[PDB]
Amino acid sequence: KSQIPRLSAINDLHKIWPTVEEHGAAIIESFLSLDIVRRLNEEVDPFVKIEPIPAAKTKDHPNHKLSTTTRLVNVLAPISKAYREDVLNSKVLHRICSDAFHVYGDYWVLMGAVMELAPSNPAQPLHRDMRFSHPIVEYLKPDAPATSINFLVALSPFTAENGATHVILGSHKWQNLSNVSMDATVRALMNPGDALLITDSTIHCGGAETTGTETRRLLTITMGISQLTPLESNLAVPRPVIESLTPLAQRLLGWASQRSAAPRDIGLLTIRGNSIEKTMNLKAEQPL
Amino acid sequence: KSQIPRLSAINDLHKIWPTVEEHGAAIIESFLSLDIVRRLNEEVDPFVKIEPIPAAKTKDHPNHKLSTTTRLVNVLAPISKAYREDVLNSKVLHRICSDAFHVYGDYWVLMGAVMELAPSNPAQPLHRDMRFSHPIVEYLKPDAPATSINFLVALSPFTAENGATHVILGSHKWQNLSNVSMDATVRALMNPGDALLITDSTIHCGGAETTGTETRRLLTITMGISQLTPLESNLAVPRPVIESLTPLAQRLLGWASQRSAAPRDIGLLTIRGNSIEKTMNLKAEQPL
Ligand SMILES: CN1C(=O)c2ccccc2NC(=O)[C@@H]1Cc1ccccc1
Ligand SMILES: CN1C(=O)c2ccccc2NC(=O)[C@@H]1Cc1ccccc1
Ligand SMILES: O=C(O)CCC(=O)C(=O)O
Ligand SMILES: O=C(O)CCC(=O)C(=O)O
Ligand code: NI
Ligand code: NI
Repeated sequence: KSQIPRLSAINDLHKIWPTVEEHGAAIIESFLSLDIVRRLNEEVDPFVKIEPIPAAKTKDHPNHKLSTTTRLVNVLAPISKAYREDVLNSKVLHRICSDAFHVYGDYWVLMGAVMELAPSNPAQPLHRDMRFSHPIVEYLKPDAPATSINFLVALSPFTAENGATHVILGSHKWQNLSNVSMDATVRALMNPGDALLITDSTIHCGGAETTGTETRRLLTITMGISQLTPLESNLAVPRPVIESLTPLAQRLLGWASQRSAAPRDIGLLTIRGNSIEKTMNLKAEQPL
Repeated sequence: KSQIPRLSAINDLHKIWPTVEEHGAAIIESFLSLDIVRRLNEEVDPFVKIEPIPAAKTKDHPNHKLSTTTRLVNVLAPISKAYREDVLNSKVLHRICSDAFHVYGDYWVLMGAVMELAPSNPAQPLHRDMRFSHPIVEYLKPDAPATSINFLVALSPFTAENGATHVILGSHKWQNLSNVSMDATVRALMNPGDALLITDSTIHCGGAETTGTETRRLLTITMGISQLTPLESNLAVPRPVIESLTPLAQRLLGWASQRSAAPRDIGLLTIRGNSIEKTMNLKAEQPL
C-alpha cells in the first residue's frame, strides 16, 4: 500500500492542495521552521502543564471523546506570539487554504490547539473530524468541496512506536465505511515542524504510544470556511493583543467581518452594511 | 391553488413547524402583539429613516441585491428594548426553532432586521434566501433538515396591492427549478403582528408596491443552527446592553458558547473546555 505523499513547503507549494484533494492526506515537510517550533513550544509549555483532563468536572464544555492522557489547549493567540504572528500569517497555510476554499469564499480558524499525549496514550478510534461539533457536515453532498481541513503539525517527533497519526488514503471519498480498519492505514512519520494535512472527510486517528517514555506534541490547526462556526472563541482575547495582529490574523480569529464567494456576496458578521473592523475602528499591527 | 396555511400562535403552536415542513410556509397569526409591534416600530423608526441605500458607497459590505427603495436595519439589540426582550425571548419563536433544529442542536439569530419598502418598490425576483452569504447551503443533501428559517413579521399591513410577499408552496422540496414562475405563487396577506414563516429552501419574493402611497415594513428574523455563521455581528453591542438580556437572548446574539446535538458534543465557541459566559463572567438580566 502507498505511503502518504510528502511535499516541500518551499518548492511544491502549488502541488499541496491538489495532492490532498486526490489522496486525502499529504505531509508538508518543514511547514514550520525549527525556530518557530521552539518558540511555540516554549510559549505554550506552562499552559499545557496546567491543563486538566479533557472532561474535567470543572469544565462546562467537557470533551468526552479525548483520552484522559490527552491535554488540549486552544485559544492560542493570547498565549503565543509565535502562533499569532508567524503561524496565523503563514504564506504556505494561506496558499493552501485559498486553494481549498475558493469555491466557498473566506476561511478562518475553526480551532488552533496544542495537543500533548502522555506516555502510554492509547490509539484513538478511527474517525472523521467535525462530527462532534458540526453535524451539518455529514449532510453535505459527496462532491461538495471540503469545508474544513486540519494541519497536524509535529511539535516533537512522530514515530511508529510513539503514536504517529494513522490515515486511510482515499478515505475522504468513501461513502460506504464497511472497510474501515487499521489494516487500511499508513503512518505520518514526521520531524518537528512537518505537518500532516487532511480534510474533514479523511479517516484517521492518533496512534498508540508504546514506549512508556515519549511525550508526543502537536499543533492542530483546523481551518474552515467562514460560514461555519469555530469550535473556539477569541471573544475574550484582550484588545491590545488583537490590535497587535495583522488584518488577516484578525479576520482568522473572528475579529473582522467575512465574505462568501457568491457573485454579489452580502457578507457575514456585518453591521448595517459595514464591517466589524470599520465599525469598531479596530487598529492593526500596533506593537505590545 | 391552495393558500398559505394560517395558524394560531396561541392554540396551534405544536402544529406550526409540521405545517411549514410539509408546505414550506405558514402564516402565524398574532405572532407579536400589537403592543410589541408599536414599541418595535417606535424604537426602530429613526434608524430606518437615517439608513442609506443598500449599496451605499459609504459601506464596505454593500448589498447589491436589494432595491434602492429598500431600507434594511440589522443589529437591532442596541436599538430596541422590545426586540431584545420580547422578541428574542418569544415562547412561540423558541418552540418553533427547537422543533425545526433539534436534529442539529442549538440555534441562534443569523439576522434580525427591519426592512422598510418605499412606495412604488418593485417586486423582488423569486429566490431562496442564504445564497448570497452561505454557498455551503446549496451543497446540502435534499433530505437534510432546513438549517435556517425566516420569520417575516408584518409591522404594517401586507396587502396584494402594497406588495405582500409571494411564496411557492411546496417549493422547499423542489430540486428542478424549471417551473419557477410568479404563476405558481400565493400571497402572504397579513395584519401587523402576523408572521410568514418560511424555510431557507422556500422560493419567495417581496411583492410589487402598486399604490404609490403605502410604506410596507417588516421584521425579518432568520434563525439558524449555531453551526452557521450569522449575517450580522453583535460584537460591538455595549456590555451593559448584553448584560441586561436573558441568558437565552445572550446565546442568540453570539454572547455565549453553543452546543451541537452530537451525543458527546464538544461545543462551539468554547475556551479551553469552558463557555464564553463562564470565562468572561458575563452577567444576565441586569437592568439598564
Ligand atoms: C473530538 N475531536 C477532537 O476533540 C478534536 C481534537 C483536535 C482536533 C480536532 C478535533 N475534532 C474532532 O472532531 C475530534 C474527533 C475525535 C477525536 C478522538 C476520538 C474520536 C473522535
Ligand atoms: C440578498 N438577500 C437579503 O439581503 C436578505 C434580506 C432580508 C432577509 C434575508 C435576506 N437574505 C437573502 O438571501 C436575500 C436574497 C435576495 C433578496 C432580494 C433579491 C434576491 C435575493
Ligand atoms: O493524535 C493525533 O495524531 C491525531 C488527533 C486527532 O485526530 C483528533 O484528536 O481529532
Ligand atoms: O419584501 C418581502 O416581503 C420579502 C423580502 C425578502 O424575501 C428578502 O429580502 O430576502
Ligand atoms: Ni482527528
Ligand atoms: Ni428572501
